[PDB]
Amino acid sequence: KITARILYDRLKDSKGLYVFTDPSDASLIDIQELIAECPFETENSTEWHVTVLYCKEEKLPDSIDVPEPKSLTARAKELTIWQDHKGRDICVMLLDSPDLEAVNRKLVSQGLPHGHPEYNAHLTLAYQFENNAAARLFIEECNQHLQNYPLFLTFDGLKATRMM
Repeated sequence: KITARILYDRLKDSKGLYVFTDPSDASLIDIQELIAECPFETENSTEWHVTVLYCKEEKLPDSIDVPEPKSLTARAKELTIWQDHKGRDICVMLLDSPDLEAVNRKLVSQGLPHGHPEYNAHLTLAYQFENNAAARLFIEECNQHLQNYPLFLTFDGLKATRMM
Protein backbone atom coordinates (compact mmCIF):
# COMPACT_ATOMS: atom_id res chain seq x y z
CA LYS A 1 0.00 0.00 0.00
CA ILE A 2 3.06 2.28 0.27
CA THR A 3 5.81 2.50 -2.34
CA ALA A 4 9.36 3.32 -1.26
CA ARG A 5 11.18 6.27 -2.75
CA ILE A 6 14.64 5.46 -4.08
CA LEU A 7 18.00 6.80 -2.89
CA TYR A 8 20.57 5.32 -5.28
CA ASP A 9 24.27 4.89 -4.46
CA ARG A 10 25.52 6.01 -7.87
CA LEU A 11 28.91 4.37 -8.51
CA LYS A 12 29.52 6.31 -11.75
CA ASP A 13 33.17 7.42 -12.05
CA SER A 14 34.32 5.65 -8.87
CA LYS A 15 37.23 3.19 -8.85
CA GLY A 16 36.44 -0.29 -10.10
CA LEU A 17 35.50 -2.33 -13.14
CA TYR A 18 32.58 -0.92 -15.14
CA VAL A 19 30.96 -3.25 -17.71
CA PHE A 20 28.16 -1.82 -19.85
CA THR A 21 26.26 -2.15 -23.11
CA ASP A 22 24.87 0.53 -25.40
CA PRO A 23 21.41 0.58 -27.01
CA SER A 24 21.66 -0.38 -30.67
CA ASP A 25 21.64 2.49 -33.16
CA ALA A 26 18.02 1.63 -33.98
CA SER A 27 17.15 1.69 -30.27
CA LEU A 28 18.91 5.03 -29.75
CA ILE A 29 16.48 6.57 -32.24
CA ASP A 30 13.50 4.84 -30.61
CA ILE A 31 14.45 6.23 -27.18
CA GLN A 32 15.07 9.70 -28.60
CA GLU A 33 11.64 9.68 -30.25
CA LEU A 34 10.10 8.58 -26.94
CA ILE A 35 11.45 11.62 -25.08
CA ALA A 36 11.19 14.08 -27.99
CA GLU A 37 8.82 16.35 -26.02
CA CYS A 38 10.94 16.40 -22.84
CA PRO A 39 10.92 19.93 -21.35
CA PHE A 40 14.08 19.49 -19.28
CA GLU A 41 17.69 18.91 -20.27
CA THR A 42 18.55 15.28 -21.10
CA GLU A 43 21.82 13.45 -21.59
CA ASN A 44 22.96 13.07 -25.18
CA SER A 45 22.36 9.68 -26.80
CA THR A 46 26.14 9.08 -26.66
CA GLU A 47 25.88 9.05 -22.86
CA TRP A 48 23.20 6.32 -22.68
CA HIS A 49 25.08 3.27 -21.38
CA VAL A 50 23.45 0.37 -19.52
CA THR A 51 25.55 -0.93 -16.63
CA VAL A 52 25.73 -4.72 -16.36
CA LEU A 53 28.47 -4.72 -13.68
CA TYR A 54 30.18 -2.22 -11.38
CA CYS A 55 32.71 -4.23 -9.39
CA LYS A 56 34.42 -2.39 -6.55
CA GLU A 57 37.06 -5.06 -5.78
CA GLU A 58 40.53 -3.61 -5.25
CA LYS A 59 42.22 -6.32 -7.37
CA LEU A 60 40.68 -6.81 -10.81
CA PRO A 61 41.56 -8.74 -13.98
CA ASP A 62 42.70 -7.18 -17.24
CA SER A 63 39.95 -9.00 -19.18
CA ILE A 64 36.76 -10.90 -18.42
CA ASP A 65 34.78 -13.67 -20.10
CA VAL A 66 31.47 -12.66 -21.67
CA PRO A 67 28.43 -14.77 -22.61
CA GLU A 68 27.95 -15.92 -26.18
CA PRO A 69 27.18 -12.78 -28.24
CA LYS A 70 23.49 -12.26 -28.98
CA SER A 71 20.98 -9.53 -29.68
CA LEU A 72 20.32 -8.54 -26.06
CA THR A 73 16.74 -7.37 -25.57
CA ALA A 74 14.77 -5.38 -23.00
CA ARG A 75 11.41 -3.72 -22.56
CA ALA A 76 11.48 -0.04 -21.57
CA LYS A 77 9.26 -0.31 -18.52
CA GLU A 78 8.93 3.25 -17.25
CA LEU A 79 10.75 6.49 -16.49
CA THR A 80 11.20 7.42 -12.83
CA ILE A 81 13.13 9.86 -10.64
CA TRP A 82 15.65 8.71 -8.05
CA GLN A 83 17.87 10.81 -5.80
CA ASP A 84 21.56 10.20 -5.20
CA HIS A 85 23.48 10.52 -1.93
CA LYS A 86 23.73 14.29 -2.46
CA GLY A 87 20.00 14.81 -3.02
CA ARG A 88 20.30 15.32 -6.79
CA ASP A 89 17.62 13.98 -9.10
CA ILE A 90 18.31 11.18 -11.56
CA CYS A 91 15.77 10.49 -14.30
CA VAL A 92 16.24 6.83 -15.26
CA MET A 93 14.56 4.48 -17.68
CA LEU A 94 13.87 1.17 -15.93
CA LEU A 95 14.47 -1.93 -18.07
CA ASP A 96 12.69 -5.29 -17.82
CA SER A 97 15.35 -7.59 -19.20
CA PRO A 98 16.14 -11.22 -18.33
CA ASP A 99 19.03 -10.82 -20.80
CA LEU A 100 20.73 -8.02 -18.86
CA GLU A 101 20.05 -9.73 -15.52
CA ALA A 102 21.59 -12.96 -16.81
CA VAL A 103 24.64 -11.09 -18.13
CA ASN A 104 25.06 -9.47 -14.72
CA ARG A 105 24.74 -12.89 -13.09
CA LYS A 106 27.29 -14.49 -15.45
CA LEU A 107 29.80 -11.68 -14.85
CA VAL A 108 29.44 -11.90 -11.06
CA SER A 109 29.98 -15.67 -11.28
CA GLN A 110 33.59 -14.94 -12.26
CA GLY A 111 34.36 -13.67 -8.76
CA LEU A 112 33.39 -10.06 -9.57
CA PRO A 113 30.78 -8.98 -6.99
CA HIS A 114 28.42 -6.23 -8.14
CA GLY A 115 28.61 -2.92 -6.27
CA HIS A 116 24.92 -2.91 -5.32
CA PRO A 117 23.26 -5.65 -3.24
CA GLU A 118 20.73 -6.20 -6.05
CA TYR A 119 21.24 -5.65 -9.78
CA ASN A 120 18.98 -3.00 -11.33
CA ALA A 121 18.89 -2.69 -15.13
CA HIS A 122 18.39 0.96 -16.08
CA LEU A 123 19.80 3.73 -18.18
CA THR A 124 20.14 7.34 -17.10
CA LEU A 125 18.34 9.97 -19.16
CA ALA A 126 18.93 13.09 -17.05
CA TYR A 127 20.77 14.30 -13.96
CA GLN A 128 20.31 17.51 -11.94
CA PHE A 129 17.51 18.61 -14.26
CA GLU A 130 14.66 21.10 -13.79
CA ASN A 131 12.28 18.98 -11.68
CA ASN A 132 9.03 20.95 -11.77
CA ALA A 133 5.40 20.07 -12.46
CA ALA A 134 6.13 20.16 -16.21
CA ALA A 135 8.91 17.59 -15.80
CA ARG A 136 6.76 15.26 -13.72
CA LEU A 137 3.82 15.59 -16.12
CA PHE A 138 6.05 14.72 -19.06
CA ILE A 139 7.30 11.64 -17.21
CA GLU A 140 3.73 10.49 -16.55
CA GLU A 141 2.78 10.97 -20.21
CA CYS A 142 5.88 9.01 -21.23
CA ASN A 143 4.91 6.21 -18.84
CA GLN A 144 1.41 6.05 -20.31
CA HIS A 145 2.98 5.88 -23.78
CA LEU A 146 5.25 3.03 -22.65
CA GLN A 147 2.13 1.10 -21.61
CA ASN A 148 -0.04 1.95 -24.63
CA TYR A 149 2.84 1.43 -27.10
CA PRO A 150 5.25 -1.14 -25.65
CA LEU A 151 8.86 -0.22 -26.41
CA PHE A 152 11.37 -3.02 -26.93
CA LEU A 153 15.10 -2.28 -27.10
CA THR A 154 18.22 -4.10 -28.30
CA PHE A 155 21.81 -3.61 -27.12
CA ASP A 156 25.32 -3.88 -28.58
CA GLY A 157 28.25 -6.00 -27.45
CA LEU A 158 29.64 -5.55 -23.96
CA LYS A 159 32.33 -2.97 -23.22
CA ALA A 160 34.46 -2.52 -20.11
CA THR A 161 36.26 0.40 -18.47
CA ARG A 162 38.53 0.11 -15.43
CA MET A 163 38.78 3.19 -13.22
CA MET A 164 42.25 2.60 -11.80
